[PDB]
Amino acid sequence: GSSGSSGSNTPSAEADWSPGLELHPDYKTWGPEQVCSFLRRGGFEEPVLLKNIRENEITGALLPCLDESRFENLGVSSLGERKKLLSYIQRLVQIHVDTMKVI
Repeated sequence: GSSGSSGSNTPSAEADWSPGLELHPDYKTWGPEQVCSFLRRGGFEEPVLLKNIRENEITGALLPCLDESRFENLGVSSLGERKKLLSYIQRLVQIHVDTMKVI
């Protein structure tokens, strides 16, 4: 077999910590805080979107509860955005509190 590969660029930071490690397993207690970060992981970085999260105390337990119309009121007034967000939150509940667990 073929083995061997040289070539590496210079790093930027060398520490034992990162701005993104993981989140709490109990999304039910994510509150308006974690939720404001969860969306950021999907690609959504809108201020109005994360703003409503604190204005409505939106929590992880409510994430899967909100629907298209809801998101449209939370600031996600976009046919494409919602279409993505809706499917996004789905990837959460489908994993969290699921009979099957995986790292």
